[PDB]
Amino acid sequence: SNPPPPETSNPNKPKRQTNQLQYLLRVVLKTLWKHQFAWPFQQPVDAVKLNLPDYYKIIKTPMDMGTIKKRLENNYYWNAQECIQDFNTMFTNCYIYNKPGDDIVLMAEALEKLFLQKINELPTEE
Ligand SMILES: CN1C[C@H](CCn2c3c(c4ccccc42)C(=O)NCC3)CC1=O
Repeated sequence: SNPPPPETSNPNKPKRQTNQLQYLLRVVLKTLWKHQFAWPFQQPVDAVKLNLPDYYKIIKTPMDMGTIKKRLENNYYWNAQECIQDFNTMFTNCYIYNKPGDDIVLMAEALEKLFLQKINELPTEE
């Protein structure tokens, strides 16, 4: 079976709307989401349908862009570093779980290149 997804709603978690978080949605998430290699990353890994019974034995902090998109749209975060960490966890999980050089790793690398480019120009806090 699959685990429950990561949390995307929590009324007692303090949160904010900030210009850096707005950039993470409007620039970072949107750029990666529209990419031709986004599809395997647009929702939690479904280890049942994809026949990956060891996935959640190895990956203990799952993360995906569907979860990030919900967190950004629902104003889940306090700061941009929490969201940047989610993206980095997503990429790292893929490199940890998969065999080097597999298609999925090349896909992650292409998305990560764009991510790094956009994060390099994260705007100053207003
Ligand atoms: C973020 N995700 C979603 C992947 C699911 C299974 N899946 C695998 C590959 C792949 C390529 C395209 C689409 C799905 C693919 C692949 O190239 N090698 C084996 C596992 C595993 C992973 O970490």
